[PDB]
Amino acid sequence: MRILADENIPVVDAFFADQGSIRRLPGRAIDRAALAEVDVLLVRSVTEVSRAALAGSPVRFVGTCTIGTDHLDLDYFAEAGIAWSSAPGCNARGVVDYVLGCLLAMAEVRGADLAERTYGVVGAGQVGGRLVEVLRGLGWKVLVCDPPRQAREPDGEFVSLERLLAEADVISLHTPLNRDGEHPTRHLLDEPRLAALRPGTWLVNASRGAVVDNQALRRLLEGGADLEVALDVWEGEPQADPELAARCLIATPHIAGYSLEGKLRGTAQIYQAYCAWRGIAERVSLQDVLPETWLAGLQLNPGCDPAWALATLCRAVYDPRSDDAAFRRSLTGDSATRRAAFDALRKHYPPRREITGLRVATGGQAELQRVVRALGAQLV
Amino acid sequence: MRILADENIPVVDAFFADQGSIRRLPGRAIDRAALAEVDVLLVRSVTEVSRAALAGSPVRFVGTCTIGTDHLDLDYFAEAGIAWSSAPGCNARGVVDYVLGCLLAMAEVRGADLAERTYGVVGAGQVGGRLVEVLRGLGWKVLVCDPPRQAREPDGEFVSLERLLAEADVISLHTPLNRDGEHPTRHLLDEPRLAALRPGTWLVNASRGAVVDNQALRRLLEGGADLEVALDVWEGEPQADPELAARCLIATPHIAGYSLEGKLRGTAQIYQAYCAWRGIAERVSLQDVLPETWLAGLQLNPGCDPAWALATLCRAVYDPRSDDAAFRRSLTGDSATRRAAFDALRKHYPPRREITGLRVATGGQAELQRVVRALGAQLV
Ligand SMILES: NC(=O)c1ccc[n+]([C@@H]2O[C@H](COP(=O)([O-])OP(=O)(O)OC[C@H]3O[C@@H](n4cnc5c(N)ncnc54)[C@H](O)[C@@H]3O)[C@@H](O)[C@H]2O)c1
Ligand SMILES: NC(=O)c1ccc[n+]([C@@H]2O[C@H](COP(=O)([O-])OP(=O)(O)OC[C@H]3O[C@@H](n4cnc5c(N)ncnc54)[C@H](O)[C@@H]3O)[C@@H](O)[C@H]2O)c1
Repeated sequence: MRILADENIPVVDAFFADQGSIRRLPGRAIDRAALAEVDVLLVRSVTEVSRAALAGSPVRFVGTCTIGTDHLDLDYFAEAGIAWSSAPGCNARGVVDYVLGCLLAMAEVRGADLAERTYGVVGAGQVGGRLVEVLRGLGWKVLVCDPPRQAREPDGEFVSLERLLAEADVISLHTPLNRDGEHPTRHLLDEPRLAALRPGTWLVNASRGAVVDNQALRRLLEGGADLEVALDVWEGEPQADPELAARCLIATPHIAGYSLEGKLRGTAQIYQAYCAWRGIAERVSLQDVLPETWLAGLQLNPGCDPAWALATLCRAVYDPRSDDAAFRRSLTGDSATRRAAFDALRKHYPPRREITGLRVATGGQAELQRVVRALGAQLV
Repeated sequence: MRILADENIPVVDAFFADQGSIRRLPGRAIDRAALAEVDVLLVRSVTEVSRAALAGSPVRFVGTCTIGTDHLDLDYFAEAGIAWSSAPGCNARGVVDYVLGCLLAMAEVRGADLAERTYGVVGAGQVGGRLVEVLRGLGWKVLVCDPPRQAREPDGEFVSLERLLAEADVISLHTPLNRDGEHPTRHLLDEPRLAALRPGTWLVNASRGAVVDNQALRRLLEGGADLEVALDVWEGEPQADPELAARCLIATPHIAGYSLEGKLRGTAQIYQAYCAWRGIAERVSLQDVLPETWLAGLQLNPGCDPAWALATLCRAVYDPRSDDAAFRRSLTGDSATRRAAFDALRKHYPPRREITGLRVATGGQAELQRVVRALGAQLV
């Protein structure tokens, strides 16, 4: 089999070596001429995989993470007999860890009990759906806004955006950025909705920048709004609003998803679908390819306060306050240097693991076991 | 014996029930009237154990674990044949953990490598000497200023203040507050010394308030001085200068030494001293009253980044950023409110353990074992 991968995609050889020959090219340097001897194509959201792009090539499999099934010509793939993988939630778990870390920072500045908060998750797909089950696993109140999922799941309990805004004191956004369609999400949080946020409400946005009206948010905070704000995604990336950032509790350069696992999981998931398509057993796993974690595990004694355990567990793996500190330093120069620094932070992002990889002994304590399980960490 | 103790002194029964009667009183309510029926006196800093208070009473032993020995009339004790104990170092290690947490916070904001700093420790007694041992154990560059110790230990490695202040870019202060003598420490850090600090220098003061000129510090920081500052001790306590505090990376209500085991060790050391004075064998020990840790331990894999391990281990036990958050909130009301809120945080300080009680597995990696031993954590 003859493989072509976008050069940015890691660990292609480890997964696909015994599968045939691998060739690697830049994303936009992959066109009609390159595809002439390609059986399996592995791309990101840069390379074109449309009818125009693919017709006349021996391409039988298209694998990606960055592109959703809304932006793949699946009717064409069916027509041409091309298999596909749009690996769901390649970098999803990392975002869940980031939100948890933000909530911990927020609870700490405020002296708040996280368990008494009312959570509102807008968008409950790969990321939001994972967040929801952590929060609920801990026994916390979660309101879920997801109109599409509501229409397909008549038995589930969903709420409207305006009820969520009415009842939630913690909001986390996890929708795509849709300008059009049935349920548009650009400035889903506009000035009137942001201005109506009750004093002491918390907001996390690690979806896409333009889901929140950044300029309205900045002015609302400058005006003295009583809020806690964590933003991982900004309206003009790599040019984040520096006066908005200065008013955010947590401000990071679109790195929420940037776990070590999340960068390699994309390749692993494509390979799994590729094995499922070919009807072959998997020869190499994500585990096989991941380096050993730095923190194997942690032991709690059964007297440990559950809330204390939660904060200790999450922060031992990842505290976004460290990324926040690096981001503040990136905002010191002129527009041009801030932009370059934004992208450099993302490129040189340090090795960061996921909470699901942490092994936790609890000494058999039930409330501690509940915390480990809700987090998705491993009981040992 | 007939024991009287400040009602806030813990575990007096466990250590003293076998010795006779035990009475308690609030600290400030202890005077010569109250001392008529007392052989063994156990106090805190809030009560004067003076010539006027002790004359005619049968008090033969005095024990204390608190801030300094200024409330004790040590000359009179030597005169009157009164045995005593200040339980030296009872609360020392909590301050060490506090300083480490400050350095971690400071490195994170500045993006600094802790291993590249030059550390100056001014005062190397119970606290400073412990700090020095940690810093040296990690292989870091350390300067020690302690003129009393140097004069008595002339073959030691000591340096003048002037030179320490010129060479060090991280200064931590651990002297007493002395107005007079050959080496007075009131405003040891004054306008000209503070002004001549190399740009980007970190200053930690968890000794006593008036060792640093708070007003001069505040004006320098307002004037744009390139410095990081961590203060646990303030001129005017409980009335911290809020404009100063706002410019400190870390600001806390004099709680550096408020670890749970410090309070227990105080009584336990006093008992050990009491047993020597009475010439009896020690029966009760700290282990008899010490609660189990909440966090038993952490397991590191051999490939763990040493610098990451240091930060993770320290913070897993205690991060003073949490106390800083609670302290920021205490600074919101009027003068009377801030003063009372300062004391409320000290009186109701949450349970907090010591880094020395942490058990760490390292997979036999030498660089990691070095970090664990330097920290004084338990290698397993
Ligand atoms: N910051 C990061 O590092 C990072 C990392 C990964 C993903 N993301 C972003 O997170 C967002 C969600 O990612 P995902 O993988 O979970 O996507 P997903 O498509 O799996 O889930 C999105 C959910 O949003 C719902 N939704 C759509 N419109 C909505 C609306 N108007 N109101 C409420 N819900 C709506 C959809 O039904 C879906 O369930 C995306 O914007 C993605 O780009 C960010
Ligand atoms: N913030 C807290 O919670 C907390 C807790 C414990 C102690 N403290 C304070 O920390 C300081 C030290 O405590 P300790 O128990 O280590 O006291 P200690 O007496 O054991 O040590 C003080 C050291 O300072 C040295 N010294 C004296 N004058 C000096 C000078 N001019 N320059 C340099 N060094 C000098 C002395 O020789 C001595 O070695 C005290 O002020 C104490 O009150 C604060």
